[PDB]
Amino acid sequence: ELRVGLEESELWLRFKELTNEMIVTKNGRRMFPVLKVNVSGLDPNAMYSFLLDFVAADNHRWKYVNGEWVPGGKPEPQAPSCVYIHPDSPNFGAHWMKAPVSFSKVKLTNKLNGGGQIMLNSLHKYEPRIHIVRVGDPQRMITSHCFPETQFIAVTAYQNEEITALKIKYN
Ligand SMILES: C[C@@H](CO)Nc1ncc(Cl)cc1F
Repeated sequence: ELRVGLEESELWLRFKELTNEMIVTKNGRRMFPVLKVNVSGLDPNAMYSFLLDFVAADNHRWKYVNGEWVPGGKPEPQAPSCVYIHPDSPNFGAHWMKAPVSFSKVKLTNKLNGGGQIMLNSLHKYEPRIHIVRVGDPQRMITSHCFPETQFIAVTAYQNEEITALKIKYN
């Protein structure tokens, strides 16, 4: 059976407890924690690409008021569909399964200024999603996994001082 497991799930849960925030900038900002997954049940002999995108969680935006995240108004129109290709792509099943797959280099941005960055709307909540794409497949088989522990609100600046502190503590 294909199994894609979240690495460092208890680290993600420490952030999710506070409501996780990721900074978006013009030139793009790397995530902490980094999304890392373990993989079993691929064909070790087959070739696959790993893709990452971010799914909008809500039909509204958020705002931080009196130390609480609350519904913050109607959403901005959906960010353009940005997909990040894991740089090891394409590679053998054996490659993806021998050690956790790390998306350490993906950058989150609030400006369409290229560089393979992911555009997100500030004060909107997103859920990372990984796609495994089989190479040379006439059926173009794709598998998609979502990671609920990794949900975060995109921000231009940290709202929760506990997130500011946690980001310093664990990074
Ligand atoms: C939070 C802590 C709980 O034992 N777990 C982790 N902490 C930090 C790193 Cl670098 C990775 C982890 F997996």
